[PDB]
Amino acid sequence: EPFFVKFLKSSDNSKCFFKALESIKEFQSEEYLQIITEEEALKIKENDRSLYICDPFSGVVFDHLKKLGCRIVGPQVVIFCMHHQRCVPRAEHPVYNMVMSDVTISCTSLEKEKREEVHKYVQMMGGRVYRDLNVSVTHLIAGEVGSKKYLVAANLKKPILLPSWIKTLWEKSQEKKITRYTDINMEDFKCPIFLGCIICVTGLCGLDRKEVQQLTVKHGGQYMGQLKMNECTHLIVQEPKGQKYECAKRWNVHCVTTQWFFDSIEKGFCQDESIYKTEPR
Repeated sequence: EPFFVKFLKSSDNSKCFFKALESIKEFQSEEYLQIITEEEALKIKENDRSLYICDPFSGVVFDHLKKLGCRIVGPQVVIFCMHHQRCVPRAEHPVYNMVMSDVTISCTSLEKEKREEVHKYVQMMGGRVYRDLNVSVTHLIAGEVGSKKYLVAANLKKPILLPSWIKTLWEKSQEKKITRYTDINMEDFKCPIFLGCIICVTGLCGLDRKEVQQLTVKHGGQYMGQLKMNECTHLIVQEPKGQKYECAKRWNVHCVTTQWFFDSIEKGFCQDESIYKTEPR
């Protein structure tokens, strides 16, 4: 169980850094423990394959150690591992803490930029990233609804959460409020059933029209009174006929039956449009 470590001592550090120094001393002999001055650290030109520990993941020294490929982890990682009696992680990427330690996420319907931001957070918290979905994926970060991946996840009945969940976990992490992803409520971050949809309706009685209107707003979607191109995503129609229908069909907009809208709210996620196509043929 012993492992070779190097602590980096600066002036600013630290609250946890010193909890770590001690925690390790009670765990193993100093033979495995080295303490490095920022000067000493900068001289290193080779990856010892040792374990380096830095409290601030931003700094001239950090950048150097990271560029080399060294294994860097935050003090909170050591404390976490010591207390849970589980081995420290191998740091292909620097791991600041273990809040997200046993979780493996996936992403869909996110701006490439947003995706990368989430990945950096998940990685720095002891989590992994799995683009393709299989048994091992535990959570799906979704920016919107509709993709195949989104549908496969909903079928496997896996938690479909917003990027805010990750941002929250991270932010509540720096600030000493939380130590585990389970400490907050996933429920409050569920991806709205119609998030991303812009729904229009036709041929429904005023009562029904007003119902889908407020149910849409209640589930993250946007309601539009009229069908405008480059603005409407779904047009709820019962049958393949009418001037409005033919126009939506012309714009390549989804024409679906009410069955789609209400089954979505029933099942708890946005249904596949192919199953509810207004047009049979």
